[PDB]
Formats: sequence, C-alpha cells, structure tokens
Amino acid sequence: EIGTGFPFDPHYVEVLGERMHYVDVGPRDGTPVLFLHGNPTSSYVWRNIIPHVAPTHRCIAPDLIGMGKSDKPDLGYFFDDHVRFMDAFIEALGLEEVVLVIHDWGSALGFHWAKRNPERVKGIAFMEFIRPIPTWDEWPEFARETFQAFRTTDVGRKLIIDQNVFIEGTLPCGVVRPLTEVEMDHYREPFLNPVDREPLWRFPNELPIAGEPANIVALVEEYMDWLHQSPVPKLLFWGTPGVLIPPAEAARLAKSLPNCKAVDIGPGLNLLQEDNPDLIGSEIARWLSTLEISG
Ligand SMILES: [Cl-]
Repeated sequence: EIGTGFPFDPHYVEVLGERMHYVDVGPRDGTPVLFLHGNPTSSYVWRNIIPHVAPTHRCIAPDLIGMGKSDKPDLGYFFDDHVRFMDAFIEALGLEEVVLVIHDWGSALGFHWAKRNPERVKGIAFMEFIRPIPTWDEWPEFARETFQAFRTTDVGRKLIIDQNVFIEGTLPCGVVRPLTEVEMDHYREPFLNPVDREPLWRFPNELPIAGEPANIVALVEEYMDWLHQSPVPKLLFWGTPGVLIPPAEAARLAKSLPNCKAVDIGPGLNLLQEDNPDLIGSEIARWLSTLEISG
C-alpha cells in the first residue's frame, strides 16, 4: 500500500522577500539530497520516497514559489522566476555540495542549476524530465490536443485557471494507479483559490515544444549539452509508456549520458513516484551508497 499522509514538520525560509516552505529531515551532516518537484505537484510527491533516504542522508524538499505551502506572490511564474527563487532558496539554506533528485519542471531547475554550479553537484537522480520536444508528434498522442489547448491564453486559462483541469484532469491522468480522494485533496489544497492557479497555466506554456518558447528551448538545449559532457553520477528512472520520456529515449539517454544508471519502474506516465515509490526510494538510497565507493 502507498502512503497518503504527509508526516513532515513545516520549515520556512525567507527568499527574496517571500517565504518558501520545505521538508527537512535526516542527519544534519554529510551531503544533502535536494528533491525538486514540478507541475502541478509539491513536496507531497516525494512523501513516500524520502523515508528510504532519510536514514542516511539529509532530505530537503522545497515547494516551488507559488506552489505547495510556499508563498503566492502576484507573479507570472515564468521559469525565470522559479530559477531566481530556487537559486535564492539554495543559497539561503547555505547548501554547498548536493545530490539532486529531480522531476518534471523540477528537473529543468535542477539541470540548469547544475550546469551553472557543476562543482557542487555530486550526483543527479532524475525521472520524467524536461527535454526539448522537436515537434508535436514527439509529444504523446493522447495528450497532444490538450496541451495544444493549454498553450493558448483564453481557452488555456479557461481550462487551467477557471476549471482547474490540470489538477482534476491532467494530474490523475499522469498516474497509472488511481489517486485516492485524500491524495487528491493534498494536491488540490494549494490551488483551492482560482487566482492562485497562475503557475499551473504558465508552466505548460513554458514547455520547449516545436521551438517555442525559444528562450526555454535554448536554456534546455544548453543544460542537456552540459549533461552529455558531465562525468557526474546519474540515475535515470523511467516508465512505460511515460510522458516526457518514452522508453526509447530513456534507452538512448542511458547510453549517451556519461556514468548513467537506468531503472525501469514498470508501468508509469509522468508521476512515477506515485506508481512505484518503494523502488524509486530504495534504488536512490542504494545508489547514494554507491557514490562513496571509489572502485
Ligand atoms: Cl507543464
């Protein structure tokens, strides 16, 4: 059975005049493990993975600005904004070296931070991550029409802001197993107020698809280029059929990325953590152990 509870004391830190919430558990010494969620989730997505890692490592899991229990300033919530606030978050906790565990838009943040801070990243575990999507044919068929509608301002905002489709529709459709009502309520909580749903709409409009938006495409291409030339230890989780990362792409990346271990979690779409948390957690913990082995 998969846990529905969120048994983590809230921690808060001031970041650029706002307050961000984060999970902070595990020993106080050693290399911390920073967990970064994406759209439309929160640190909640890591709730059943962290317990595998916390016995040996500090686990830090922030809620992105505008999401989870973090503050909700009147921003456009561009990727730029998230980058700014996450940089400031990392510096506010005085983190030096880290291991990254990243997912979805959290992966874009993680890879972009790593590229710019290569000496401070001691390993990256990732799953269903942001890469350039050259054309719409390389976006999953079943979600193609939806995300094309998301990527408009009248109808997309109607769907995502007014009707909360990303939470009620897209979110559970990103999990093979059914989310329980308790789980749904945790994911719903930060967005009960419609006006707070801005990040949920901007994020799919920031996705690097078919060359647009060009700035994001460029940035993502840059950190993928960096990732392909980096010797940093890498752990890739993938599922079938996946969403951002289909099996063929995972198979390619497992070989093209230096020093990369790949793990098949079985059936999965986007929120792999919700379909097979125990395997992901366990493999991350053991893989973390292997990072201390010289060979
Ligand atoms: Cl998105």
